[PDB]
Amino acid sequence: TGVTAVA
Amino acid sequence: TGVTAVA
Amino acid sequence: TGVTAVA
Amino acid sequence: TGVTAVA
Amino acid sequence: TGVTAVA
Amino acid sequence: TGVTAVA
Amino acid sequence: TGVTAVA
Amino acid sequence: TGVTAVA
Amino acid sequence: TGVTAVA
Amino acid sequence: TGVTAVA
Repeated sequence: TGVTAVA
Repeated sequence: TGVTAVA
Repeated sequence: TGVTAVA
Repeated sequence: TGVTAVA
Repeated sequence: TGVTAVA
Repeated sequence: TGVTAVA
Repeated sequence: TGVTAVA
Repeated sequence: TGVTAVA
Repeated sequence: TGVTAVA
Repeated sequence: TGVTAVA
C-alpha cells in the first residue's frame, strides 16, 4: 500500500 | 496495492 | 493490484 | 530493461 | 534498469 | 537503476 | 503504507 | 540507484 | 506509515 | 543512492 520499494 | 517494486 | 514489479 | 511496470 | 514501478 | 517505485 | 523504501 | 520510493 | 527508509 | 523515501 502506498509506494513501496524493497531490494 | 499502490506502487510496489521488489528486487 | 496497482503497479507491481518483482525481479 | 530489467523489470518495469508502468500504469 | 533494475526493478521499476511507476503509477 | 536499483529498485524504484514512483506513484 | 505511505512511502517505504527498504534495502 | 539503490532503493528509492517517491510518492 | 508516513515516510520510512530502512537500510 | 542508498535508501531514499520521498513523499
